[PDB]
Amino acid sequence: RGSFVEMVDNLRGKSGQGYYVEMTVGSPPQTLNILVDTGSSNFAVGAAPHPFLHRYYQRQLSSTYRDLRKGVYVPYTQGKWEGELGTDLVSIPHGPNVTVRANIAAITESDKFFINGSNWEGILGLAYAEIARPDDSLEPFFDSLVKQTHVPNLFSLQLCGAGFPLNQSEVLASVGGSMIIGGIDHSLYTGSLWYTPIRREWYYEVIIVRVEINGQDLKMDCKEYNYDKSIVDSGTTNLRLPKKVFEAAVKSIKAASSTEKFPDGFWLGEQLVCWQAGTTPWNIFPVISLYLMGEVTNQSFRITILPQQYLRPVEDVATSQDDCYKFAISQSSTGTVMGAVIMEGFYVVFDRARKRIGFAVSACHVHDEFRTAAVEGPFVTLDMEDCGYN
Ligand SMILES: NC1=N[C@]23CC[C@H](NC(=O)c4cccc(Cl)c4)C[C@]2(COC3)CS1
Repeated sequence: RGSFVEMVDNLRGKSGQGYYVEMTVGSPPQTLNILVDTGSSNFAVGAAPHPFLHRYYQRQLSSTYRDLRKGVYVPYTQGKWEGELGTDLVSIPHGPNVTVRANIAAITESDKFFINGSNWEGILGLAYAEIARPDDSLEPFFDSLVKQTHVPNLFSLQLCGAGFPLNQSEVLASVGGSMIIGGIDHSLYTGSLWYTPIRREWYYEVIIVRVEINGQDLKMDCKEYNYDKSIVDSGTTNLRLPKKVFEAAVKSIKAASSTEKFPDGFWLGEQLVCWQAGTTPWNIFPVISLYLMGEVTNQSFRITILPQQYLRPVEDVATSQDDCYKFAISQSSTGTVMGAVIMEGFYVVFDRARKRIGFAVSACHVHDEFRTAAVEGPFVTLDMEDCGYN
């Protein structure tokens, strides 16, 4: 049974632009669409006009606005946002029937943060205080929610990729998945949930202990897979891999798919590839299995993803009925990132109460008649703590 009907189907969006949930801030409530981001820890919202914002938080119109008189500045490689800290009353309409007082970073300045046509106006950083800006004293939203209400200390995400391009109108009309706040809805997955420990509460950090490409062991020292960390991050599009792991994986994926040659720009994640309508040769691309540390000593399990996850549907550069995709695995210098395209294969349970992440096959994962995504175990795996980087 699915016991959280109120929250089922409360997300919209897609891997390329982000998945978002409706929220309200202030009194009277101001509605905003908010990116669900398990890879950061600030609740931050557009609070001033911007060419790509249809709306923003107007603090002067909220009677419950409190000014913390403190700035916050978040630079990343792509750009930056700067804002002003305060608190206000916050609700999630398609969420628990509660209102909480939470920290809000009112974004007043930004560079390449807001995206034309994303339909979101802010970000909900769902990770832990250690990585909150400006410092760990700024309580994240979910911590406030748990402290102030009886909502259990757990949330779960089903991100639903369509398997094909969605135009502006279609993405607004389409269900993009579910964020279940405070529980696990059994309608959103098939088979069993398998849990991996949260290694440390900052990012949602996990430990990968083995990688296979079509059953073939990538055969790297498992420390390489988690160098310098491995995280689950709904606010990143791609599966990102440490440089050396990326190089090994791409070599192996190229070898498995070698009946067709793709240009270097494709493997660099820059250039799309297209096939005649309906003829995408899924079967020539390999499955990718990531083995994760289990909860039991010396036990692991695996999650298996299809090319229908790691090839991201995109519309053609020019007018055609071709089916086109970008390669959604890319290189990282900050560790492995299990981004939205991986998360689309699975129902992911962020069990903060029990310091563990659950994976099950998603009821909305894209597949074909011959292969499905999988979550399978157990496997006997020795010395898994050695796979963690220090
Ligand atoms: N986890 C992350 N959080 C941040 C906030 C979210 C931001 N992501 C996006 O704009 C975005 C765009 C398209 C698709 C998707 Cl899925 C996400 C990237 C960063 C920037 O700052 C924190 C870094 S990485």
